[PDB]
Amino acid sequence: MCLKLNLLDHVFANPFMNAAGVLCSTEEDLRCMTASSSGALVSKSCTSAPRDGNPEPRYMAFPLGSINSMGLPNLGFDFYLKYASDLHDYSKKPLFLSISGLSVEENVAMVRRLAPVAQEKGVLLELNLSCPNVPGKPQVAYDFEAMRTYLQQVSLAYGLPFGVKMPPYFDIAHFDTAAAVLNEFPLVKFVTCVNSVGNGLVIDAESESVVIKPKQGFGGLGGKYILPTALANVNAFYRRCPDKLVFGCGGVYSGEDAFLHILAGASMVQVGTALQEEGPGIFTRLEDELLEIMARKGYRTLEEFRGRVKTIE
Amino acid sequence: MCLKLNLLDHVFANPFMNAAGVLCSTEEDLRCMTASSSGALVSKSCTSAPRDGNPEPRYMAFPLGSINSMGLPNLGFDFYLKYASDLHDYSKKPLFLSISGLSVEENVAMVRRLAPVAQEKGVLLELNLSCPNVPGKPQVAYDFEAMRTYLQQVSLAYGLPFGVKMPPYFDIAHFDTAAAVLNEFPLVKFVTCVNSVGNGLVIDAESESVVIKPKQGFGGLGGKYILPTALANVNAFYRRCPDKLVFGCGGVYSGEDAFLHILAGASMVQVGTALQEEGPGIFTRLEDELLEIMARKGYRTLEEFRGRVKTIE
Ligand SMILES: Cc1cc2nc3c(=O)[nH]c(=O)nc-3n(C[C@H](O)[C@H](O)[C@H](O)COP(=O)(O)O)c2cc1C
Ligand SMILES: Cc1cc2nc3c(=O)[nH]c(=O)nc-3n(C[C@H](O)[C@H](O)[C@H](O)COP(=O)(O)O)c2cc1C
Ligand SMILES: O=C(O)c1[nH]c(=O)[nH]c(=O)c1CCc1ccccc1C(F)(F)F
Ligand SMILES: O=C(O)c1[nH]c(=O)[nH]c(=O)c1CCc1ccccc1C(F)(F)F
Repeated sequence: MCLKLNLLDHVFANPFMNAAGVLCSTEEDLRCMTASSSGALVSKSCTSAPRDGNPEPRYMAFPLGSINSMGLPNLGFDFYLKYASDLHDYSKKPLFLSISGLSVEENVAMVRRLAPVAQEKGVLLELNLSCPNVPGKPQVAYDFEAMRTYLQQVSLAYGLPFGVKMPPYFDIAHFDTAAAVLNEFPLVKFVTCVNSVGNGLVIDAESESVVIKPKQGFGGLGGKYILPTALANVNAFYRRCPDKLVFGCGGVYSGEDAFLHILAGASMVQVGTALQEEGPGIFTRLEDELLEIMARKGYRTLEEFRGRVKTIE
Repeated sequence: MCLKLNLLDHVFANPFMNAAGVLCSTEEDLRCMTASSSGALVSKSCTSAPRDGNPEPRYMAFPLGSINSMGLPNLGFDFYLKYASDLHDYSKKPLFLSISGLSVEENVAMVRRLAPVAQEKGVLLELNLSCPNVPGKPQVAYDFEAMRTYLQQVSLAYGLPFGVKMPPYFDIAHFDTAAAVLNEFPLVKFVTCVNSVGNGLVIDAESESVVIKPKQGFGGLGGKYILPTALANVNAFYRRCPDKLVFGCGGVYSGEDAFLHILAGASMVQVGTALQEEGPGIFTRLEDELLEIMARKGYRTLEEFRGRVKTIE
């Protein structure tokens, strides 16, 4: 019994990888992720130009999860592109490169340059749709008309299979609408569910203060707080997008959590907050735990239970 | 040192009450909440006609919280109106009556008949804007033009101060819009943040099954899952609605959680999942734990720290 799988025409030793933004910003981080037992890795979402990001403290963690308003600190697209092109060892595992431009034009300019490296090396694009929008408007993935424009422009500019990172939704009509938009794009072959649960607020009772500095303490939530939300989105998309893959992300701390995501429909399982907290050693433990649950259940393959969550009557 | 508050022309011994839907369906429930040490009570959100609600299991609870898709089982408006006009003992504590009609007109007919009882007995209206829209559209409070319509018509029809129960939002543009809408209506004197976090999905690893029956296992989340989300919404609306009160609801299990809510801006503090799980004895413990925190910090009243959460710079 081993967890290897094949998707998007790549081979993966197991279904685990980091979540975009965790342990993937610098060359040192990417080498450390490559050296881990993860099945794959994804680089920090990038902009055309480097960014310092928001003032610190900008990330904090707690027993039940984490909050962040990092502000997209990153080395810039030229760095991640050079990483994909010249530095990454594709014999070790596949690489996803995440992009999140400030505008549709910025996104188009980066994907045009990425396309030739994706052909030459097999680096895979994850487009981060939790990106800023026009004035007055929510993030792009919560504005379905902007999301349709961005995906049209990117599909045309890029021309190759890619995936999208989605924020969580909380209403069934939204699931219906969001999946219908994504289903208009045959190049979108995977959907990752979910990004951080937006704009929560952690307050420390002793100091009577918020715990991160930007945005008056508001920031995205990850970890145990968000698992049932993450499983919902995974399963909603799995059901509505039968010709695409779904990657789960949200609240993975154990092989059991991972098991649940795969039952919900996940092909790959991303780890954010728990990886931030525990370090890359976590991938050996998650593999071991997930194999142990499978043995106890008599499952030999992931395919045997992926997406087979049971409903009641 | 005291928990007393005076608001909306009523006097409350302390800020605690049940969350709508918990321990408030039946005359027996309402008499039990009345008997409790809560500073107030609210009745189950009602429709004109009684409802059986969804098939069971439709609520489950776990260490970090709860999921429900109850389908608004309730005894009908005539019953809650009779409880408010003839049965409730107002010398014990104040009463909120929650309504959630399936259309603007069903809300209008109910508030027209509540008005004289509100004037004569002092019952306070909480309008639950998480009611379904036309199916296939999101819930009313996630459709800002529908929410506006409902509030115009209910304001005209009722003509007395009332409050609104809001779902959580996750995007600053949403906070901005939702508050602007509410700020159009001077009779909306209190905003309760938040209802359950919509359409999560709990999966049981052993059985490989969702844990509630309706909606293929999708339901609203409460409890520890949702505290930072609830704090964010309380503070967002506190900061955007300076002429309105904010009541806090979500994730309260302790006097410390109540303290955080209050710091965020909460006036009243509602207790759902933890009350469902622990029973009405929770109110004495909450009061004792909140008083202990206040004593240790030197606070004598709630207004000394309400809304005084600190930001960093
Ligand atoms: C410090 C930090 C930085 C992140 N940066 C990104 C990013 O650059 N792009 C992105 O798509 N998601 C980003 N995320 C979101 C995660 O990729 C993931 O969607 C989220 O944390 C929920 O997964 P978790 O519960 O395992 O944390 C970030 C998360 C954290 C905690
Ligand atoms: C079984 C159940 C029934 C509920 N019914 C109602 C309802 O009728 N009206 C309403 O406004 N909120 C309803 N809610 C939401 C709660 O009032 C509350 O907003 C939510 O559970 C979050 O608080 P908590 O974290 O303390 O549970 C219900 C919650 C539960 C768990
Ligand atoms: O860098 C982040 O703060 C971040 N944190 C998350 O939990 N998820 C994310 O997707 C991101 C980056 C979001 C983003 C994307 C594009 C431009 C700007 C930003 C922002 F960080 F500034 F918000
Ligand atoms: O009764 C519920 O299912 C319920 N659960 C919550 O956590 N919050 C709620 O507001 C509700 C009631 C929502 C509602 C409102 C009006 C008509 C119908 C309903 C619905 F339950 F059928 F969705």
